[PDB]
Amino acid sequence: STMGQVGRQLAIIGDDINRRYDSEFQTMLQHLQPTAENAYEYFTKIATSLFESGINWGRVVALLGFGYRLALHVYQHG
Amino acid sequence: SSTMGQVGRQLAIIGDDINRRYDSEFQTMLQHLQPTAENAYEYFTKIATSLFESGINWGRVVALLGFGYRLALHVYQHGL
Ligand SMILES: CCCCCCCCCCCCO[C@@H]1O[C@H](CO)[C@@H](O[C@H]2O[C@H](CO)[C@@H](O)[C@H](O)[C@H]2O)[C@H](O)[C@H]1O
Repeated sequence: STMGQVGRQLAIIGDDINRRYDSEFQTMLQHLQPTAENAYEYFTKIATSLFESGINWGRVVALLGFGYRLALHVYQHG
Repeated sequence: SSTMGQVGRQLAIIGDDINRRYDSEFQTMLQHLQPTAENAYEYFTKIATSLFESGINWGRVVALLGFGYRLALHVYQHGL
């Protein structure tokens, strides 16, 4: 069925995205040193800088992915 | 200058790369599915089920999110 085939290709695309960019997200978080106190400020300034050069679905979902990593990073620390 | 600005521009490159790498695949996948207004939600739920049968990470979720956007826009524009 095309549904299962599409799901399986999305899985490989997802894992490709994970592998390609997760270490880059790690490094960005290292440089940012976010805290619970500054996470919202940082996320909105990052988004502002991102969208200053345009918007497409790729940029939106990259921001959401990074924002989830940012929240989780702050959670697991402080 | 500011680290937040630099991170925003690095996400701009990443997002443009994700757009470049997979948008044609999403379009082909939508051509093969032939989704309509009435079956798109059930198509999306079965695809998501098929996707997460092999696990979950943030890359998989954002791929699904971006595909869902393309699916919705496709159905929308093609009924017009
Ligand atoms: C607005 C709509 C929502 C937008 C939110 C963005 C998408 C949300 C992502 C949900 C992902 C949850 O899925 C979860 O992914 C993370 C990160 O990949 C995986 O976690 C793994 O990678 C992280 C990355 O830092 C490591 O720290 C961790 O030790 C490891 O387990 C989990 O195994 C998986 O359970």
